[PDB]
Amino acid sequence: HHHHHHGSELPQMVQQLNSPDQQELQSALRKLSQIASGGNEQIQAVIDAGALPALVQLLSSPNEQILQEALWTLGNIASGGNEQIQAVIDAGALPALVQLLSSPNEQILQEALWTLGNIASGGNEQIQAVIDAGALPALVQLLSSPNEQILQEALWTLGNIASGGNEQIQAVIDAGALPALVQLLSSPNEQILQEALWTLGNIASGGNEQIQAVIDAGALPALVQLLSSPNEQILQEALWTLGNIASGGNEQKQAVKEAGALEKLEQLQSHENEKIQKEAQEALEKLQA
Ligand SMILES: [Ca+2]
Ligand SMILES: [Ca+2]
Ligand SMILES: [Ca+2]
Ligand SMILES: [Ca+2]
Repeated sequence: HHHHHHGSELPQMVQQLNSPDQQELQSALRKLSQIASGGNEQIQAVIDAGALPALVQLLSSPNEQILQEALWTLGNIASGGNEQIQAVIDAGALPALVQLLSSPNEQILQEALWTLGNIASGGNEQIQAVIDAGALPALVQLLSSPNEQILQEALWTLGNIASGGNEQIQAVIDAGALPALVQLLSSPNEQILQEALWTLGNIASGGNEQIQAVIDAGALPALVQLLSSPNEQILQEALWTLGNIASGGNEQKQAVKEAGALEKLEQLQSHENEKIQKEAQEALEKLQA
């Protein structure tokens, strides 16, 4: 695409977000979307022309075509810099997004989850905003969803929250994530297993309190069993997750040994796949530190 020195064209587009001509409205919405799918400089032009408050307000539209595109514009803006994410938060996006997590329209629901995930990919300030807006309860509930597509989205958003500081991880734990995540570890669906492990491993990246909650919820037997998975990605993920657990205190280390991990970690050091050899030796190092 093409360079454009954004002048009064943008502000006029933002104003047409109010147009009673839904054709003119949609047209402007699409152009704002396209611009926000560019780099940070383009994203910044959209923010600086005042688009955010009107986009956020469109999240209460009863017109799904408008709503879905505004959500998409917001999600793109939130895929930029932390200060861009923070502009979306300041404009009031979070409560409207959290509301949408109860939508029975799976397209809107996915898009809200996606937008939330992008906001939660920012710094700990952005993550804390998501927690404070009350997103956790809905996210945790979606862990029991029979909808694999919604489930993966929810898992990615929770995983993002769980990659923050220890208190942010602890909020995820306090909202009850762990039992549903532990149960996912018995899924026959390896794609789900991979996604659940990404999220659980982040939780296990916390401090000893957070690690002990993982052990308390029953994670270890399921993890240890996945060290025999024939899928090598899963095998990698479970090593990574166990290593994180292993890096805690003596109490945490002892739990890992009691669950039988030590012997498995040792054999996997010789695995054919180098990525596994490396994850295994690094998990063993953590345990044995
Ligand atoms: Ca409608
Ligand atoms: Ca539906
Ligand atoms: Ca299904
Ligand atoms: Ca399977």
